[PDB]
Amino acid sequence: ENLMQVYQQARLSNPELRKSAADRDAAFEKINEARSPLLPQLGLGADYTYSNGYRDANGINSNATSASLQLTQSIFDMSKWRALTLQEKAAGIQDVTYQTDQQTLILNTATAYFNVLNAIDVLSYTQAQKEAIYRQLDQTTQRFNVGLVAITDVQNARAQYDTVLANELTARNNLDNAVEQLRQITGNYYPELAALNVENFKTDKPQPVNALLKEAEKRNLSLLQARLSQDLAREQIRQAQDGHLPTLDLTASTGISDTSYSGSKTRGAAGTQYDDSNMGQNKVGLSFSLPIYQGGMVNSQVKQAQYNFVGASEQLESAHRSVVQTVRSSFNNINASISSINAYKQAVVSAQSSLDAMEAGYSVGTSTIVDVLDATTTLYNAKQELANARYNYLINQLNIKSALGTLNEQDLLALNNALSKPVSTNPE
Amino acid sequence: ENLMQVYQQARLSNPELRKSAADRDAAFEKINEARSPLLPQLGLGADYTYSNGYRDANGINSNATSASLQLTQSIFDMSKWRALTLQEKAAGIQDVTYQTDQQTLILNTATAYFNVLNAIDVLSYTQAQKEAIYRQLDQTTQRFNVGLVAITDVQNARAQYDTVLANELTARNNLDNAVEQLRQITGNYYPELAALNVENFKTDKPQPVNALLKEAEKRNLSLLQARLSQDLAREQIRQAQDGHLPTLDLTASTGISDTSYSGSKTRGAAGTQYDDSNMGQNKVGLSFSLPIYQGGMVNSQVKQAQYNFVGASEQLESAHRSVVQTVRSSFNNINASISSINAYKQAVVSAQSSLDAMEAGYSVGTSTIVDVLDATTTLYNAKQELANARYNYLINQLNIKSALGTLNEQDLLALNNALSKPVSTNPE
Amino acid sequence: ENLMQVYQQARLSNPELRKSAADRDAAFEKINEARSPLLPQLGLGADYTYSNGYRDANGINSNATSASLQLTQSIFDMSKWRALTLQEKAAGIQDVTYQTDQQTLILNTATAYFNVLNAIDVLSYTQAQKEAIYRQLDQTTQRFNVGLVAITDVQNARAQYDTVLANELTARNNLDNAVEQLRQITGNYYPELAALNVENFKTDKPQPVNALLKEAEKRNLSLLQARLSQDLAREQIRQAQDGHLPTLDLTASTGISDTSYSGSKTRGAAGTQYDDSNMGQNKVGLSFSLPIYQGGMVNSQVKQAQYNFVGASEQLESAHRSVVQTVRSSFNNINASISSINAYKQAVVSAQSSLDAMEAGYSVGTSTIVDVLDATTTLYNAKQELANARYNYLINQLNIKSALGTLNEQDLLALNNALSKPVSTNPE
Ligand SMILES: [Cl-]
Ligand SMILES: [Cl-]
Ligand SMILES: [Cl-]
Ligand code: NA
Repeated sequence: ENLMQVYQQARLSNPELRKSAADRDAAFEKINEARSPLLPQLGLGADYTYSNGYRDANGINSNATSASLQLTQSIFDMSKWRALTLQEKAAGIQDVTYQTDQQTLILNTATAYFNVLNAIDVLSYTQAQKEAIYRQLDQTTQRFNVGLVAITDVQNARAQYDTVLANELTARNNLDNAVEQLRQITGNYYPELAALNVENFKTDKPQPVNALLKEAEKRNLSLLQARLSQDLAREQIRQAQDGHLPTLDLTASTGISDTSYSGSKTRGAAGTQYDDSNMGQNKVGLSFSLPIYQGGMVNSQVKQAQYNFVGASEQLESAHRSVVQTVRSSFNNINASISSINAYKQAVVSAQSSLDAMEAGYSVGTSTIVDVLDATTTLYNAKQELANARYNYLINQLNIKSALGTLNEQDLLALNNALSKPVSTNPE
Repeated sequence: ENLMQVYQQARLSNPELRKSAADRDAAFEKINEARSPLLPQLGLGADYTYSNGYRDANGINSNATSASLQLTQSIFDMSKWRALTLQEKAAGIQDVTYQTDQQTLILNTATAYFNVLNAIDVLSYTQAQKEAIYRQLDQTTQRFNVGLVAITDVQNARAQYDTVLANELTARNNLDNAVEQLRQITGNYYPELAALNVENFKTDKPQPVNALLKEAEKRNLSLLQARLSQDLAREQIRQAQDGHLPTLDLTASTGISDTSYSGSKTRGAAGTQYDDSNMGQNKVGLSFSLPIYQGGMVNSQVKQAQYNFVGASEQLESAHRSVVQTVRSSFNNINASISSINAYKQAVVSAQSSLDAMEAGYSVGTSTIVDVLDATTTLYNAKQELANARYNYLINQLNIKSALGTLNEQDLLALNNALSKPVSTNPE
Repeated sequence: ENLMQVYQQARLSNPELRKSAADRDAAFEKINEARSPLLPQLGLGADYTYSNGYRDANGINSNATSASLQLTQSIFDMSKWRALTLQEKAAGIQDVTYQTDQQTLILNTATAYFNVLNAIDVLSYTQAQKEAIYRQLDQTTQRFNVGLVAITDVQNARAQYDTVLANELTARNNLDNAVEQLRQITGNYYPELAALNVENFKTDKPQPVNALLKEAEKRNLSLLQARLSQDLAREQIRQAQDGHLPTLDLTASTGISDTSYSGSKTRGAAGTQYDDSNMGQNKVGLSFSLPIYQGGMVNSQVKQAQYNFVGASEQLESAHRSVVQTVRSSFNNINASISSINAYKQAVVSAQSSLDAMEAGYSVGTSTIVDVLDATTTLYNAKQELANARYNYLINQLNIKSALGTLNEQDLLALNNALSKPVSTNPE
């Protein structure tokens, strides 16, 4: 499949993004439990108590049993509101997080994908370089069988041949481990991916750094949270201060209670005291409570809440310094990426001709084998460097998008285009 | 000492593994505090209170003093149990952790040990390459003193000589800092370690990836915790639900209370009210409590508990995707490791011969010094690469063991064998 | 500006160090809230309750309203003290942290600064090496226009020229991103910084490792906290044990309460019961409470507190093994740094001569272009390696100071001296 398909297969199964989802869901569901306390609280009670006096109470025993139905209602309790508010701001922050986590699934899938591609290039270029050092090998031998070149010419091309093999060895191990990477992110294994279409490839000067910086300054998901979080630090200052406000609660209830006495001092005296009482009651009331002074606590708290607010602020600064540095760097790099794709595109030609000469010359005694084998090594580097440069350019784009905090499923389509030629991921 | 000894000296002192032990110990000891609440709670109270009426109560004062001995016992409180259970599942997870931390002391000690070894190799091979570029140096000089070679031949071998020195310099600094590494992990310094016995060295094709994967899928300590932890998430769902259940506690007590009145309204009225009371009481009772409705709280909690359960699940998927990627990579690498040890074992020969030629040729004006100094550099790389490949093979074995979650003191013995020749760790 | 100025401009704005400050401030301000509970707790209450009997209580209703002014005072409550103490020890640890965070602003600013310097060197040395491969290029062309050199001589110098360009490209991108680094730490952009004065440069053998180790063993901020934190672990053991001690609190209050009855059974009976009661009361008292047995809880806790104390101990060991490894490494590195500055200072000469030969020879057909272009590449490496070695030496000094835990604004001045020549940070 291609980038845009491999992505979607992951967006519906990546355990990391889902875990992040479930974390946002809990965060919001919690807003309920937060408001919960502002609502009616109904409970049922019932007791049974056997008493037994033993001094002036001697000879007096009793069996009472009650069962009330109590209800509570907050009339004015600032902290109970504060809490609800804060749980909401928290869910909000958790959301900005989930979004950030969504962007990461993109950058990481795209990167993982172009690693399996660059992995393939390295292998192919290593097989081309091997096949070359082989022709050159086979040839120094013929030229040596007619005494037109020392034995060293054959011993040299053999040595550099064995060496390329040790590489082709690992270059193939990497294409493998690069697919295990993709597998883990997307959850799948791919027989083939759509390779970068080198003909239709074109770089594109990036927006001026200034425009980039200014949108990121208003969209970068990281900066956004430092903002939300600073707000939350302020909201908490208020919370601390509520410790000074008074509260008004309402209570209501209806209960029955049946008591029965027994014992010495019960048999006689009468006085209608020890008669079995069977009470019934209905109640409603208001409770006002106001802190007057609590050992300095409420202020020590309000101060702390403010220092923590300063901290939240310093972190906002950091977030911003970071969103800046990330933007300028991403700008610099994408440019240097385009600039490098050119230099190497070039070097791959100057090295191709030079190799063609050395080879041609070697065949008529004008060029040394060392010159050939070195021209060969030079070409197959410029070749990989160029291949590599292209992938970094593609990624650097995604980086700027992410630094702006606007990296999405679309940016992943714009790239799904420069892809085309279906190549195998298996090193057969 | 050797690997198997250096390990044991660390297993009894590594501050990280011990810190992890103490963490498992606390975790289990806590299971007590968790059950604690399900047992009898006995306390002693005693008060003294001076009252002083001031309205209809004016002229009525009192001095009362009490002292009860209370006891509480949970009869049916689901959450109290739930708690115990959860504290147990927690200790369990903490155990799986400790085990994981035990494996790491192995892998890290073995690795730290083979780094001091590979560090030694780099130093030796750098000293051999220096001693070579010296002979070749001393020689281009004699050949130059008989005008058989330009001055450049001596200036070239000198330059490349100074360069090897700049290396031998750092290669020796690394053998040092490589020993500081081992020191930190084992707590000791070693004058010498058992070096890899290159003659008896043999690679061993690893188990099919499929078998590997399947055992890891049932032993990998990481995958194990994702399982334990997912269970815990479920256990917590139940816990949330317990908020709906009612509870039944039993209370018992025996207390005395002596009150004495005094004042205006006390001098006369009598009525046997203001007579000094000296009460005695014994009580036992049951208390039933049942939530009827708590502002939606209990469900908002049960929902949250479930979302968190989803998260626990997604992480189990991550654990698994990881155990897979780790097994398959470890398999790939160990193979590539064996495959590489061969290629380099080979290249060390093809490069040995080619160097012997260049040298032989240079001595009879047939080969250039550049050709000699380059053949020299080529040999002493293939030599190190091979040396290095062997160590990685050894480690890659330990890795697969770790991915399976069965890496133990034995696997550290199997390797203690390919060791032998006691080499110094000091670069004299 | 120079290092010592760039530093001060950051020390008054670095959002990370400020955030750390605010964290230490809260930590100390909290010591109040910790002591808070040991002081008088004054509150105001007032209720209103309408009762309505409905069985034996039928026909009896009431309207009562109260309003007390309560005060509480801890007489002897160990845990309330313990808490204050612990909050103090915590602020203490938070302080050692802030200090550590202060050192880091130094090391990081110095490093960010010397990276912008080494970044400049790499660019300059790459421009010198480019200007060289250009002269040599232009020359092989003239030598080629007189059939005195094959076409390959011009094709070779061209290829290696394009290659240096691909580098000069990135070396300039790095000087940029190296300035973004400084910007983020200091908050500023610098047109120019004081470059290392290469003439007045001299290395200085570091104190013996033993003296270094012994001071660090008594000043290293990291080892210090492991100590503070181990103490705190002990303090928490005591805290656990306080769960066995009894507590003595004092209460005091003055409240009024006005009750008024009404209803069927109220109209008549009289008996002076249903008359409106208007009570007044003043109270003071002592409350003694002593745990007798709490399901094993208090011990399960004291045990845990001890296992955690073992952990705190193991970590102290880790801290120490680390302070050791850090000192020894810094010692080793600064030495190897001095030793390396020498080897490269040397190699820059042996490579300078050899290049001068090759060039001289090439001009009279005695030396090959490949020999020239390689002597050129060899020189402009030893040159950078030397430049680089110097910077590492400077840093390694700062590292040892830090390992001792005495790195300060002064050490940043001693270095501000080896600086001088104002160089631009812009790659014009
Ligand atoms: Cl207060
Ligand atoms: Cl509910
Ligand atoms: Cl106990
Ligand atoms: Na694979």
